[PDB]
Amino acid sequence: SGSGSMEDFVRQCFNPMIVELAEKAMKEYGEDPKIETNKFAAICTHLEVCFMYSDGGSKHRFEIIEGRDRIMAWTVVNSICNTTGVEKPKFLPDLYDYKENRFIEIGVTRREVHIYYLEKANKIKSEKTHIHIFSFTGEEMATKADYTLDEESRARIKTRLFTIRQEMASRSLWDSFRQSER
Ligand SMILES: O=C(NCc1ccc(O)cc1)c1cc(O)c(=O)c2c(O)c(O)ccc2c1
Ligand SMILES: [Mg+2]
Ligand SMILES: [Mn+2]
Repeated sequence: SGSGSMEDFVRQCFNPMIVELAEKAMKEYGEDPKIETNKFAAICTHLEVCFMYSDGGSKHRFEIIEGRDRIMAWTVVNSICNTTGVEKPKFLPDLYDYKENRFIEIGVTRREVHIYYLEKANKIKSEKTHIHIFSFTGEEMATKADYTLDEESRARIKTRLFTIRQEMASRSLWDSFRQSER
């Protein structure tokens, strides 16, 4: 699903650390980034958003969980759960917010935001993990309308996603990418 031109886009658009992590994640489930080029882009976009989000607040406001190998990710999670007393989640979240003492699940979707927010709530069971969804169109949605970051940090994620959409569109990759979400 997708072109070799989309592979070229991914390698040009995203920094090498994100690209390496994405290639590893895909190969871990027996998929080839040179074939599932759309999924390649989507994974890179989610990783980038998670990292941008973590740089959004104060110094070390957030611990990053996404992008870590599974042992280190759960080490981080178990340590925080042990230290703050918050409930152990059933699945790895993406961040932990020290200010608000909650885990965060980040979603990035090419579909409608309410649909994805609801899918996340169904998978999540923690009932205390906070969900924040972004789209490429500018939509944005969070649990209890609590958007965690200030407007300037969020606008800037939203702008980055916009930019990605536009550059894809100029390359005639957007339609394929848009429809490819599962
Ligand atoms: O599906 C996941 N892994 C398996 C897999 C990887 C690569 C492939 O090519 C095919 C399957 C996965 C794992 C995760 O740890 C997440 O953490 C995750 C996430 O935050 C999200 O906001 C959205 C999806 C997420 C999805
Ligand atoms: Mg994650
Ligand atoms: Mn996520």
